[PDB]
Amino acid sequence: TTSIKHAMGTTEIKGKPKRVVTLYQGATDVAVSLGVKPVGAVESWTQKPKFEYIKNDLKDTKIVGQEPAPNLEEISKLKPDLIVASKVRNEKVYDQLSKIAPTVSTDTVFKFKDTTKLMGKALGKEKEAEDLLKKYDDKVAAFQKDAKAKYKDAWPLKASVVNFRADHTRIYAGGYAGEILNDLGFKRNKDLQKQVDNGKDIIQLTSKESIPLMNADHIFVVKSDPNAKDAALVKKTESEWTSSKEWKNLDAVKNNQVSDDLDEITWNLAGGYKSSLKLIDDLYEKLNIEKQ
Ligand SMILES: N[C@@H](CNC(=O)C[C@@](O)(CC(=O)NCCNC(=O)CCC(=O)C(=O)O)C(=O)O)C(=O)O
Ligand SMILES: [Fe+3]
Repeated sequence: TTSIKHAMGTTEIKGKPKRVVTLYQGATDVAVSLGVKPVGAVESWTQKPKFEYIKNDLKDTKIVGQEPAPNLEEISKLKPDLIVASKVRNEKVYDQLSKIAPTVSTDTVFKFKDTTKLMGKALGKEKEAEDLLKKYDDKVAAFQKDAKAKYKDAWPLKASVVNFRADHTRIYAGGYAGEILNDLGFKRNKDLQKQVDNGKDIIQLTSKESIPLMNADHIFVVKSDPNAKDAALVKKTESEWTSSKEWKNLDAVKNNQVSDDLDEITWNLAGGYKSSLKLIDDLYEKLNIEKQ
């Protein structure tokens, strides 16, 4: 018996759970990373039903529905002994989830270190979770060293992560990639940092007049809108926004310091442990930083 304090209250787990259902992408990733193949998982946001990078670790994992509204009947049918939920997706059905199986919840879906710690405790894989996080911390420390070596007096760089969607544009100031960049020592322009300090993670922008909020020494562009009915609309948004005088006046744009066509799965959708290491690898490549 283990008692866990989490985002939605306290949960008693009897035993070492062996049948876990993961209700957000990162939880699925973390379960696999901890050596526990979920019996059930929400479908992937793209490459449905299972992201290519992980699907061979999810063979026989049953799909329990879409992350915004998983199918409680399908979860029930799996006879899970642990459900991993989030307040952001599942707050309103948390009691219903708890009637099926002990359910633990993080606040959101993208804080993969919190997911890893919580799931480590819930699964009796605390030592495994610690080793995963040590590996990430090591990679972060090495990146900071290599970045300082390349950029010298210009380190730290300011970064922004700009996401073109079908009908608006976002800045992932925090969120999955924004928090990782923060770990890596990248900073934000003062106005963007003020948004973060005010508790904003993901900023939705509706006007090209807001483009200056994106200003940075380097800009990472992600084309992603999983639930758009028309994939072409993301490209239309990118075309319109990147064609504006505002975009052309950004520091990174002027200096040819924009990384375009980044993999949305690595940069946002997967949400998990494995992608964190991959994102850091991407940065060595896109920034031409010697792993020295
Ligand atoms: N967007 C759509 C489709 N999903 C995505 O594209 C991925 C993601 O949901 C991942 C994420 O990390 N969301 C942040 C969760 N925390 C919140 O505060 C709610 C924000 C939220 O999910 C939203 O406002 O869209 C994303 O939006 O990046 C949705 O959600 O069905
Ligand atoms: Fe979303």
